Amino acid sequence: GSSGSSGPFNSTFADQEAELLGKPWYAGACDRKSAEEALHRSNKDGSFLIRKSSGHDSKQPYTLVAFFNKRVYNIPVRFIEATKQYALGKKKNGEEYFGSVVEIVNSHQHNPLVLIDSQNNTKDSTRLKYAVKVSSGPSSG
Repeated sequence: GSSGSSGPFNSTFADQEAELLGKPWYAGACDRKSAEEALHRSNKDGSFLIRKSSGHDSKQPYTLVAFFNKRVYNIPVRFIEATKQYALGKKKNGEEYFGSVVEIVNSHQHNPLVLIDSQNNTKDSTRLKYAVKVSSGPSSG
């Protein structure tokens, strides 16, 4: 947007990717559907996986997907450039401000992440315990 612009001129997020590639939870640029599948197949309330947002995204760099008892919750991981921090879901009257995406997982690992499904009002949090990363494979087709 204001800072971002055509060309690699501004490649802030990229740097973060370096510390994301390889992670057993980093779904990468894998199809959204696949992300859910890999989760539904797990069947272990607590699994998670970060899936890179659409191409040329700023406000929404990545998105966290915490799998629950036969359920899938994909919360948007907005990035407050103002302070270069990260947050979960839309803005709130005192949302949590992290330094990076990895932190959201590290801190969560121990701290519970309330899953307030706007649609299904069900207060049920869970501390990241499992890491299910989706993968298509080398064979394209």
